[PDB]
Amino acid sequence: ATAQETDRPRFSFSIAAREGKARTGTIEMKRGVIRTPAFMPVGTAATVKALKPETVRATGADIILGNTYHLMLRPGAERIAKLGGLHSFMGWDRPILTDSGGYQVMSLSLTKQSEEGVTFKSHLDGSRHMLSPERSIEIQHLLGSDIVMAFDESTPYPATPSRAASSMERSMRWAKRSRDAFDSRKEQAENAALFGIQQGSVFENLRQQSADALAEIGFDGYAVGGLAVGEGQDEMFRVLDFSVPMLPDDKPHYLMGVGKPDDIVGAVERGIDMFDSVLPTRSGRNGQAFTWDGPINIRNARFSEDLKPLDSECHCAVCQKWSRACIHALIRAGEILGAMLMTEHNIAFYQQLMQKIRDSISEGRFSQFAQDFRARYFARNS
Amino acid sequence: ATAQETDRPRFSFSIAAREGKARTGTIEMKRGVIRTPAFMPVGTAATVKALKPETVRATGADIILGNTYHLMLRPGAERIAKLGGLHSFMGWDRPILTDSGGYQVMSLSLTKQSEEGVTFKSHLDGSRHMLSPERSIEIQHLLGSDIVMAFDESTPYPATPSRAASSMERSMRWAKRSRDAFDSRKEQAENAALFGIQQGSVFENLRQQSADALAEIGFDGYAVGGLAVGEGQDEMFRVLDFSVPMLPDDKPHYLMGVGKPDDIVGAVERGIDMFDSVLPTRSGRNGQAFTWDGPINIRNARFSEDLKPLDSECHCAVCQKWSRACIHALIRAGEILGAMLMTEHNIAFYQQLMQKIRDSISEGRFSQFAQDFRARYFARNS
Ligand SMILES: [Zn+2]
Ligand SMILES: [Zn+2]
Repeated sequence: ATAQETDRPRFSFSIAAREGKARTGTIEMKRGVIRTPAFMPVGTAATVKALKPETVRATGADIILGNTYHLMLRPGAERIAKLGGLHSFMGWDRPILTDSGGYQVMSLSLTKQSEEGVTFKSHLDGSRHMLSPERSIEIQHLLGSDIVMAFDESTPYPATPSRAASSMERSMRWAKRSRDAFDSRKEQAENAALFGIQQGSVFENLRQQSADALAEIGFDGYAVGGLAVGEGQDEMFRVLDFSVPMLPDDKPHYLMGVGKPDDIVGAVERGIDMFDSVLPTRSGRNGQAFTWDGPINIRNARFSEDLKPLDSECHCAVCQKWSRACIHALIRAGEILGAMLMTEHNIAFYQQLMQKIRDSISEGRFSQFAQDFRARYFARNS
Repeated sequence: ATAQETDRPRFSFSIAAREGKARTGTIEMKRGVIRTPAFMPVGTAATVKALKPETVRATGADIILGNTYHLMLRPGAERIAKLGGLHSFMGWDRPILTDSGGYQVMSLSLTKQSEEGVTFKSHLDGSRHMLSPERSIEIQHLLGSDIVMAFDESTPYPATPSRAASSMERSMRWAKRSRDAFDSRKEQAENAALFGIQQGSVFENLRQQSADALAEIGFDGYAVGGLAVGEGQDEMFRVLDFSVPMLPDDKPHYLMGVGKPDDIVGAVERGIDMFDSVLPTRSGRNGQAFTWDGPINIRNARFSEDLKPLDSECHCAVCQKWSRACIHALIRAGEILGAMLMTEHNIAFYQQLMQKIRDSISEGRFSQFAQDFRARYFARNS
């Protein structure tokens, strides 16, 4: 029997190779295989400005992220389910990870907050919505996503040691509630996976408390929450240094909302397996391209006659055809094609970064790759 | 009082300067002034592939052409009138010339033909339509066009001396009928103009017979028909040599469906004041650009790194920004913007040709311009 004819497991994480704290391997799921370390582009509605799903796939993405908060405001979770689920809605038939909605409640919406959950006003039309461990898992079930995030409590940066601890403890009680809600639905529990989220801010003892609590409940994967919220890379790396080793070794480790290319490399050096970020898309819409020599602003006059591709080594479809000069022309003209090409290149560049990370770990030369990568990225000889 | 506040005449042709048989001047109409010699781009439906009317105007066009045959098949003349007329339909508030429909009947449609008129089947849906001097003028009235073409009979190329003569005589009887139908409608006769069409193929005596007949009826302008239908430039110029002097000197002379840039220059040398052609649009959609060094095929590999504009001297909006290299990229990608840019440039190049013709006649150096133009256009040092 071929691989195509073979039964696919619900969730199987295998580690193929290690170098220090870094790992490379695969997550097998029913909708496909995810190569790790993995970068997940953030999915959106299919507007004139969004890439086609076949384009996103061709950049190398194995899985994309859906924002539960935005999908529950428009067109709503029940509507997405009636349309066949999020995979049908987005035209993406591979795995999808959904966040819980809890972060955007804090950052974008808030009527009531308690141990029960939260009620909040749409930032769009003032309507009231409710989220809780139970409602968040139910909505992610309606979306049909493959990896479900537990609902937790975010504490804004920077947080009092007092605020850090009470928020982490509530998040751990909410993590058990998320577990039980997920397990209550046979359709979800047999076909999807559930990740828990470690909290504790910068405090090693709180982080250990959270890790032990999550490990006692048991999850398919573990995210490190509370980072990439304003703390700077130095602090972020310091927290990762002691937080990641606390999580179960044989499950994936997910750093949510990270990030810049150098953030990703250093986080993999510290044991992270999964990443998401809007940065390649946001940068692409704003005329900024990622390259191995650092970011470039394509509107700069120096690019108007530059016949080289955006990046000298990138093998994305954009760089195999389009010059800096012509992408500069399109962006300066306000032509949507310009932003589309930048965005495709940026997402593909992120995937090629992940592939170089995976390859170098497999070959036992990742520590040297990370050194070579930083020297060149920060030299900015673009 | 300013020019903007002053009464505009129905149709006033003034000749400002002459060099040999060539003339430059103006046609004043109620919807604006037409600089002559004039090139009229052919207008179409507002599809994703059509230029915006403000873009067509900005290329220098003072008047555009509407194809009566196509407009009467879709959406139909009565529909265009209900929508406010052709100017409202097309978003073009300056003068419009409509042809009679008779040429496309021959070339595209034919159920019945007699001295009465013709009945024919749509090449689209088989429906039956009728045209005659009277019906053609009525339809052009429904369209609201500013310059109306008499309905004549085309004889396909090459035509027997027998066919040439009977067709010209019928066309002259149909020219009187067109005159009387036009004059029957106060709204049309007070606000629009009517052109007659000389026929006679290559036979000088037939052409003189036609000219005398048209001059006896009396028209606001006179077209030279029966050319640009396969005869080649040598023959075309030979016929123009004796045909144009037969027409009234103090009225505009219109060569329908011409043509290539060198055709236009030589026809102005022979006394033609007005031109139309689909060539700038057809070429633009097919990846061909007109330049002072001859046409170029932008898909050619030699243009992939050429940072020069399409033409070295053209001051159209495309050439003030876009390189050959980037228009090559767009065309090779099948991006509609590529064809749009080529088409805008081609129409603007035609207008800049007409402006150089007008300027050189005014300065008494048109004969030298025509010599300089041919030497460079045919050398093809692009
Ligand atoms: Zn690229
Ligand atoms: Zn141009």
